[PDB]
Amino acid sequence: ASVHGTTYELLRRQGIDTVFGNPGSNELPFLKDFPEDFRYILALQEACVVGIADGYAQASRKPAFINLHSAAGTGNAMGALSNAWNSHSPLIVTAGQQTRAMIGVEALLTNVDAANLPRPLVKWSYEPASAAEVPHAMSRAIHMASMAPQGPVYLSVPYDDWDKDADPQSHHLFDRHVSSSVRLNDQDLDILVKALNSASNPAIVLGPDVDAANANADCVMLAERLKAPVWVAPSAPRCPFPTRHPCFRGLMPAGIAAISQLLEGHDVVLVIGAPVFRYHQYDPGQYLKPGTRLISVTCDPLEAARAPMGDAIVADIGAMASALANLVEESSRQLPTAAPEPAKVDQDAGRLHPETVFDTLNDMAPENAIYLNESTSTTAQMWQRLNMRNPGSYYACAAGGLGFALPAAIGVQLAEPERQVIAVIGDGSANYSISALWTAAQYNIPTIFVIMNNGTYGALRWFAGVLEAENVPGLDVPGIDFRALAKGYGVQALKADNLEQLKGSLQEALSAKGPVLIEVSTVS
Amino acid sequence: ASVHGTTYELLRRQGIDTVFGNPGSNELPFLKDFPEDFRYILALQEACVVGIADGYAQASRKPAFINLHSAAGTGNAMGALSNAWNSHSPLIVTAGQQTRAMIGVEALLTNVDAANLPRPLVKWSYEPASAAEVPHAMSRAIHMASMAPQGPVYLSVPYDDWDKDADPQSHHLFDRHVSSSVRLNDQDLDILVKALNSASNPAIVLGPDVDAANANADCVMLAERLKAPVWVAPSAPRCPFPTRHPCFRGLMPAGIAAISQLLEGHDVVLVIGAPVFRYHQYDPGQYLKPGTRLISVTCDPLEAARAPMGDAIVADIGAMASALANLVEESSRQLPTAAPEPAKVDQDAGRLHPETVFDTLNDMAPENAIYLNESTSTTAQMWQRLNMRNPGSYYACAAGGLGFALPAAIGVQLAEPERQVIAVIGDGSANYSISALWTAAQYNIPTIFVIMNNGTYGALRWFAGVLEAENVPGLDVPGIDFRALAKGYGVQALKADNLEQLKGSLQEALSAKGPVLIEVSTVSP
Amino acid sequence: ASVHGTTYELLRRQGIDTVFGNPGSNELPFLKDFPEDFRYILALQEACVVGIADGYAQASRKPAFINLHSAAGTGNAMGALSNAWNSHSPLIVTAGQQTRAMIGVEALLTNVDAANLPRPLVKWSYEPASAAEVPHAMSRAIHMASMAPQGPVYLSVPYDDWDKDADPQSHHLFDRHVSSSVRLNDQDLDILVKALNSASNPAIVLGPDVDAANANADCVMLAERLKAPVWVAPSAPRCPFPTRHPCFRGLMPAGIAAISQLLEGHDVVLVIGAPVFRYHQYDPGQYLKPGTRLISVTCDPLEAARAPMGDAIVADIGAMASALANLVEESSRQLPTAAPEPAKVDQDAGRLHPETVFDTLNDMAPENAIYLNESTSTTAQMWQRLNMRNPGSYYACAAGGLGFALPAAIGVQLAEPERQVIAVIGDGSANYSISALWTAAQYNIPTIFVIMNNGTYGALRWFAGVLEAENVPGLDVPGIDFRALAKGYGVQALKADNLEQLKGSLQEALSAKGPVLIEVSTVS
Ligand SMILES: Cc1ncc(C[n+]2csc(CCOP(=O)(O)OP(=O)(O)O)c2C)c(N)n1
Ligand SMILES: Cc1ncc(C[n+]2csc(CCOP(=O)(O)OP(=O)(O)O)c2C)c(N)n1
Ligand SMILES: Cc1ncc(C[n+]2csc(CCOP(=O)(O)OP(=O)(O)O)c2C)c(N)n1
Ligand SMILES: [Ca+2]
Ligand SMILES: [Ca+2]
Ligand SMILES: [Ca+2]
Ligand SMILES: [Mg+2]
Repeated sequence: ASVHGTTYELLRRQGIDTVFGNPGSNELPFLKDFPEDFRYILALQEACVVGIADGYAQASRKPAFINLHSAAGTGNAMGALSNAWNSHSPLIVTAGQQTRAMIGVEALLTNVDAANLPRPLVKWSYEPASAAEVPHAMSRAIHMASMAPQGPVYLSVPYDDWDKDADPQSHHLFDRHVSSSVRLNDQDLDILVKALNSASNPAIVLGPDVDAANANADCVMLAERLKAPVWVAPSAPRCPFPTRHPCFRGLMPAGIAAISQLLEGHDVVLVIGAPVFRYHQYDPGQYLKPGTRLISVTCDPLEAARAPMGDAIVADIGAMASALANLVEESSRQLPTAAPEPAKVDQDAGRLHPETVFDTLNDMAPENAIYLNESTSTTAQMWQRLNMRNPGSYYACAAGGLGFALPAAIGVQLAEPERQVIAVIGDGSANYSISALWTAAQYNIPTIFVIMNNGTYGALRWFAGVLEAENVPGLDVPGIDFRALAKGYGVQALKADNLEQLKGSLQEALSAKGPVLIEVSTVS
Repeated sequence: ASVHGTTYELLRRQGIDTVFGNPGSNELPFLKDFPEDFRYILALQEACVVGIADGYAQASRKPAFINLHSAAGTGNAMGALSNAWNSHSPLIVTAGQQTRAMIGVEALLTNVDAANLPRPLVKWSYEPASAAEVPHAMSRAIHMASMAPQGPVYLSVPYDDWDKDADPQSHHLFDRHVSSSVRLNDQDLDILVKALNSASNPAIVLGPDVDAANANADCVMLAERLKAPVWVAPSAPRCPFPTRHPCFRGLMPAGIAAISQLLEGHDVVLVIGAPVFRYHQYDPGQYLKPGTRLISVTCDPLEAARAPMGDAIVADIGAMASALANLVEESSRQLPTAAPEPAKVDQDAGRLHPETVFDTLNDMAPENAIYLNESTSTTAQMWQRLNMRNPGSYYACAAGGLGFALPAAIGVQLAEPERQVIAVIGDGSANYSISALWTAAQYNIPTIFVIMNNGTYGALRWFAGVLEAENVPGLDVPGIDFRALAKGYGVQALKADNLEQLKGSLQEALSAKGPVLIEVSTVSP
Repeated sequence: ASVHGTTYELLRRQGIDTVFGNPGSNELPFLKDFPEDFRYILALQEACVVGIADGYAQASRKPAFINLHSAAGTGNAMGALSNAWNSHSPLIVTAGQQTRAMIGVEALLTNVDAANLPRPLVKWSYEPASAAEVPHAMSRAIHMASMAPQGPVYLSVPYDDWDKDADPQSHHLFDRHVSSSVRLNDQDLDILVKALNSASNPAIVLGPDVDAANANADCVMLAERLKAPVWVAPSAPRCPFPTRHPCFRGLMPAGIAAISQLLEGHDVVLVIGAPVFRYHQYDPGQYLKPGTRLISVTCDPLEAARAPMGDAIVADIGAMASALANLVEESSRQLPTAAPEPAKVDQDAGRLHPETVFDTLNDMAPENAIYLNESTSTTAQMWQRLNMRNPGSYYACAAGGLGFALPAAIGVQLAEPERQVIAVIGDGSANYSISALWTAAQYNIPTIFVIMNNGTYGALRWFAGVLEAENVPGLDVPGIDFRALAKGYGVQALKADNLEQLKGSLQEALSAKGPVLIEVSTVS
């Protein structure tokens, strides 16, 4: 059989049946005779390709397969790869290389030093030394992406390899099962469980790997047993806990001092599936107060090594959450009281306050809606105001790289055609991957895009205000017509200048047949 | 003085007065107190930032300075950087890093292993070990970008460094003059000149570094003296020669066999300012036919090393072109035989043949117009049908990475406000960096964008055919309304469905005072 | 406190008390005021420094701390690092950098692009962005080296950092405990155990990570329960099983076809703590023969991904071995019968056959002796003739890089003062790290070095025969006097041109209280 045929067999055997791509000549010999059982999702720029794939992978909890064009295409996607690294997204990124005979002379489209291009943003990066090695290399990519801690990988393939003969011993690859579903040994796990049982005032902090593992329900049981308040770790890329459950306490501020203060008085803090911690703002202070001990369960050795405090256990989040939830004692302590619902903010007939927008989404959106956040200046409000009962309900750019949410929302909606996806996106952020709108239109993926238009890079303006930095250029983005941009790519567009228009647009969008963009006039 | 003050002084003293950027929090400490003698050019996505800066650098023939946001911003620009590497564009790329106190924990926005991120697409990548070193690092970046062979460099700076004290000895950096304007020693140069004078049937091949060096006029004189046919090297990022001058033979096809055939019978082939060669399609054959020797003059040791044939000389293209032009003897040989005229393809009343588009542009555009090309299936015809007689009249993505021409056209037009820029871009290519349109509107940069809309990735459909490849997905791009995209970003838009609308649209565009986009309905392949 | 004092405090708190180094001016600010609770072990060249630390780490089963001089010193050690990578040795490699103020001008002894220098042979490689970060970076280094899969790490430190003020919050690093002692979840472990219980003809293959984990005894119990033959995986850097135990079947040949033939008719092959597989010679064929299924337990995701056949589980070897050993049922099958004793080779009164050397060693050496192998051409014979009953009894260069055995034997002897270390090295290999001898002399480390002098690169000469390769230069190394070399570095030296002198030299050597080298005239 050919490398071509063997590789598609390996993919399908390993559960992959979709290719997210933007095509090129180095990739045609891979894409020719495209298997009918495979689906190809085209996007018009590679940041969009990767972002869609990323949303798909994250929501589906399985690897996604990407096909890019040489160095230029790979390059266009490297911002998106920065997010994917930080979210542990299992992405198999393949790029076409020139024919081996023309690599030496560096003909046009030659990916020079190809494996180094995507570093340091990939778990594994590789170009095979012969055509017959390609299926084995593809097998390595699949598993490296899929093993804890999950993340993106890179495979570069000379386009003349595909038509060559595959090693018949490659059949050994098709059905390999590789597991990293592991948990702490019995002896040490017992020691951990006793420490949890003995805590007089425990707290739990959850990160994105909990939602990726679908460990949310186990985490709920664990919290209910320990009678423990539950926080989301800072700079949250996903939502790992029902936000109206009694133990929930919200999103932790991304600051060193703020967090040690929040945790003051808690004798044991159990962190699951988070870096410790993804701080952001300068907020110097104590990592922890005396009296607080921290214990981290992470799937990522890199996270365990760099935590500035606490003990760490490196293991699968699914396996560990389930074990803990089922082993700890039911504490007789009082179950935490649910946090008070957010207070309504006075809204005039002027421009919308973000608080108003989120309140209104909460009232109108389905219970199983999925939200995406690319409105940096309104994240705190969004966390306080949306009731997210179910797993897989929130995605935001894990590395802070703009250009994630608009394409990722399309990927998520493809992964979950039964759950209404709603992407809330700043006017500044909307532009980075604006062409992804075309894929929603073309593939009939009915994502709803809510553009928060305040004419500025608002978070930046605020920060500038905090540093008392004057004469900063480039903070204002006037003069974009988002309804026209939507029409450009074939997506239905609506506008909302006040709350009542917001209500009507959301009503129309929820019921519309295709994707819908709503441009919302908000206050800076 | 602060690192901030010292850095800005270094920059102005080294001739930089423009920052192309898309700002972020790590860069705020650098952008604050923005000096009145600098201008900032904002663009909405980093591929656009770098593309605009790239066009500006190439047309102005001077380094351009860029400021991006950490890893994500840098990442978003790495396609553009791929082109800049191949074009030898002198781009100084700076990106903000987390405050040093928070790098260890890898706080959000931390550029991990920052210097490795843009490798291998940069001549130099670095993060300084202390705040006081920033100015020195910046100086290294300026000179690494500017020395032959020019190209992009990268510097990562922790945002807390800017307010720190700068080494007082930094002042020695301000007026540093570094030169690589060098040519072959007299002895060996004379041997080269003798070889040219002795050749019975010399041929000249010119690459983009000729136009970068503004050596075009010197190459014209060289070609005339030797009465030599002049090619442009394949996959041309620039135009190094007047395309209707009698020596001009055309753009070489990017094929090994094709090129060796074109050079058949030429005893000495002189290549100047090109890789040998930037082939593309698979065209197996001889690199050179027997009886033909090749001598390459390149500014780039990497090009000299990888050439599969020929002698090479690594030197400044400007200095070598000038010396050779003035040293070689005047041959009494006959000039090359006149090239035929391109056919006027019959045009019905419907969608436009690209040949029609190019013939019309060439009839209506000013003699000093500057074209950009990201209409990939139409390149051959474009080169056959446009008379480009002046230096700096053509730019195309040097690494074949789409998303170059649209922003680059804005930067070129910014660099040359007296010459009308006309960017010819396929409907597929138009999307990669569509948001650059906003920069043209906001700063009122009057670039003309001609979108060739055939509804497909035409060059890919063609290659799929040649390869006889069936059931290739993803080659069609229906359903994009470029007039609405234009409106979206505040750019005037026109539509041209036939020849008469094309003429009328171009006439209005050429008169217009701001940027203008024309969507042209072209024939489908 | 200073970065210096805070860093030594971290070191001691994390169990480190020994520094293996070859000093330089960038390192003097670190080495000054050397704590009284630490010892420094000097060697004269950096490949020796690392080899010795490597032997020490592997034997002690704990990380080893190393301090080298900038780029040149690091560079001299990079062959030693190749071996340490392949053996998963937990080595913390520190190197001094120029003072921060001079790095930009690239003063002499600046380590340029320092973190890239030891790539790709280290798990983590880093230069801190500030002095106050050094302790934290050291903590990262300690934990990245020590987490499964263990391996070498690199940390570069500008020499001016040590006298600067530390971060007061560094104290949170001192007592961090980081575990990767994990095993497969109960449900999937039960499935694995069932497969093993149900197999009709199992086989077990053990690699070096078994010996690293001190899982040998659990593996013995597992083999005994399952009544299964036990191989050692090819290219063995350690001995994971008692070699005269009845299940033991020896070292597998390092070939694809040789291995599938060995495993033919074994329905389930369980591999533990080995790559799958470290083949060497070209020996094309089937990875497995039909009817064999393979299950790999590895501590290393990179091993699991690259196996061309079988299933894998990525987990701690110690935890998994112990679990399986205690869960599997006692098979009714008959316990495998021990391998026949090695036949005595005809030995005349001249130069020694290697077979004769090993029998003599085996007959004279103490039961708890530890051997090291750097005699490539006699590896097979060695495994068959040395009775090794105990764990930690064998070390050979895991990446095949010469220069390991001599210094590593010194490290091992330092780690195991009550066990006699005997290094068997070829006259060719002896030279690569000859100066390590001095360290043994200076610290009175009583290793025994047996040099097998045949005046040629025997393995190469042989290979050349199988390649039918004529006119290969550089295969012969005549004219080396190893006794004078030993004397050169202060080590007592003996000779053995025949069996009789071999016996007497060995008796002397074993009695010796200091190091002893024995030059032995072997055939070929
Ligand atoms: C790819 C990328 N480029 C630049 C930045 C820097 N940055 C972070 S937030 C921000 C402003 C976002 O604007 P908008 O989407 O309007 O959100 P708002 O602040 O207005 O709520 C910018 C420019 C980034 N994080 N990622
Ligand atoms: C960033 C990037 N992505 C993908 C490609 C592969 N590619 C090269 S030409 C081409 C088609 C371009 O189509 P269009 O711009 O419409 O011009 P046409 O081919 O129709 O003349 C594609 C997809 C590329 N060169 N660069
Ligand atoms: C650092 C290094 N250099 C070169 C080699 C290649 N090599 C492997 S074995 C060998 C010869 C070893 O001979 P000797 O140590 O005398 O033992 P013999 O082969 O004679 O049994 C060589 C050169 C290597 N493995 N490592
Ligand atoms: Ca905004
Ligand atoms: Ca097209
Ligand atoms: Ca030998
Ligand atoms: Mg890189």
